[PDB]
Formats: sequence, C-alpha cells, structure tokens
Amino acid sequence: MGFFDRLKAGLAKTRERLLKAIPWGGNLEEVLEELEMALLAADVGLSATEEILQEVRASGRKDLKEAVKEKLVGMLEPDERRATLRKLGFNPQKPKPVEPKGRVVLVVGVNGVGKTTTIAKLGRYYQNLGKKVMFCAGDTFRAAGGTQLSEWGKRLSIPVIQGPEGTDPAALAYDAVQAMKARGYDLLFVDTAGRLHTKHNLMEELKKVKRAIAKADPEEPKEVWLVLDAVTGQNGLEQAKKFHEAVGLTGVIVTKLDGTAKGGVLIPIVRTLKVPIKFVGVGEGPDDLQPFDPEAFVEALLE
Ligand SMILES: Nc1nc2c(ncn2[C@@H]2O[C@H](COP(=O)(O)OP(=O)(O)NP(=O)(O)O)[C@@H](O)[C@H]2O)c(=O)[nH]1
Repeated sequence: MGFFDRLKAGLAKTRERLLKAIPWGGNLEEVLEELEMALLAADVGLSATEEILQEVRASGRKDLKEAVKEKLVGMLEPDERRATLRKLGFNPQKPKPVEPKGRVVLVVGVNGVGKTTTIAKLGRYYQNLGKKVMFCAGDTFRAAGGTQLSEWGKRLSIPVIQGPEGTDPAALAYDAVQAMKARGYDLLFVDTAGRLHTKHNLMEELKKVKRAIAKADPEEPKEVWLVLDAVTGQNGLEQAKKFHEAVGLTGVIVTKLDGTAKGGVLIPIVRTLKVPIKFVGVGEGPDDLQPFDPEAFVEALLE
C-alpha cells in the first residue's frame, strides 16, 4: 500500500529513461558521465547539474550514490532551519502537514496549469486537517475543463465567493477576505486569471488583487503559491520568474509529475525562485496532490 509508492510511480517516466540504469559500481568517470546526462535529460538544468558534479567529484567522498542523493536533497530545501533538523536525523514516515502562515493563500499561474483543480484538492486536504475552508473565484471567466471552481465548492461543501463574468476581481477578493473574517473561516484560497495576452495586463491585475486583500486584512496574504505543470518543464520556470517579481511567491505547487520525464525540474525551480515546493501532483486522484518531501522525492528519483 504505502504513500511513498504513489510518489515513486509518479516519477516513473522520469526515472526509467536513464537514472535507474546508472552503474553505481563502475569507475567514477563512467558513473558521472551517465549521471550528468540523466540529470540534464530530466530537466535539472546545466547550472544545477554542474554544481552537483563538482560537489560530488572533489567533496562527495561518502559514497558516490549517497553524496549525490544528499546534494540533491540539499538543493530542494531553501529554509536552512528545515535542512538542519534533517541533517541531524529528523525524518518520520509521513512528513509534517503544510501549514499556511496566515489565513489567505493567493493562487497564481498561467491559464491551464491546473489552478482550479489544485484549489479543489487543497480544500479537501485542509478540510481533513480540520479547517474551515472558503474559495474565491478570482478568474471569473470562461476558464475551466467544463468544471468551474464554483462546482467544486458545492461538491466539497466549501463556500465559493463569485460574481458575474468580468466582475472586478480585486473587489471580489476584498469581499472574500471580509466574508472570511466575518463568518470566521480558517483559510481562504483566492484563485486568479491566467491569460498573459488579454486587454488587461495580467501582473498589474494580480498586484491589484493582492492590494485589495491586504486592504481588507493588513498582513494578508501570508502565502502566494504559484501552480506549475511539470509537463511544461523548461519554460514554466521562466514565466514563473515574472510572477515572482509581481507578487512575491512564498511557494510552488508542481502538478502532473506523472505525465513527463522531466520531473527533475523541481531542482532549478527551487534554486531559481528560492521558495519551497509545497505540494506535488503525482496523479489525478484526490490524494494524488502530496505535500512535498525532498528526501522521499530524491529517493524516488534514484530508486
Ligand atoms: N492528473 C493530473 N491532472 C491535473 C493535475 N493538475 C491539473 N490537472 C488537470 O489539468 C487541467 C487544468 O486544470 P484547471 O484547474 O482547469 O486550470 P486553470 O489553470 O485553472 N485553467 P482554466 O483557466 O482553464 O480554468 C484540469 O482538467 C486538471 O485535471 C495533476 O496533478 N494531475
């Protein structure tokens, strides 16, 4: 049964191309050559791959396989504090559940990455951790796979703040924070537009929605999570940069790991944006959106 199982399976396409075939017993030069190709071919990026090799050549004298494993895990953790408790030995089965710093999670990403679907899964997740959850449909448009955020709300018995198409989304977000406060909800997930080439500059609208939320609640939002589709790989991180510059990301959710051989992309993401990966999507099941665990992630990558 297990949980670690779904993760290993989600990384199957990624692992099976070259990683699992690396002969950790042959002489360095051969295992490193194979290593670098497998990293690059999995979208780790030349920058991180190069660093990995260097840290492994002249420093990685603990067991090549281990030196590698540990460097990769080190690269998946931005928060020194957590890497410390780890170096020490903290590592139970199920990782600590993700806790938002505040009550408002602003969700961003390009159209079609899966923000609506992810929000639905995050509602379920949090509702089982015993939290009052509310949704805000900030992308008030013809956006969805025929399933609006509104529908998912009814299904999960989560209230959805919504308005007619074209409604001012800042005003929508503002209302949602007020309704959250007034009715005492634990967490509000605010969804947003994702089209980069419409008549309203996207980054400006996101900045405007964040302003409105704080205006209604000064310290909010304490989380701004960007959703990225692993299938997009290489460029989904590029665009991610722009989002980071406009509204300050505190986190990233990567969906569809299972549909690409580019699952190594989690490395350049964390290194480039300097925020942690919060959840990873390993399938389309309700429990397929897992809380990220560097250690377990890397183990799955290499076994
Ligand atoms: N298997 C799987 N499918 C996913 C995952 N994340 C997103 N999807 C799918 O990708 C599609 C895009 O999701 P959606 O929530 O509609 O994206 P958006 O980013 O909100 N796009 P839109 O603006 O069209 O509403 C959905 O049909 C959803 O099933 C994941 O981790 N795993």
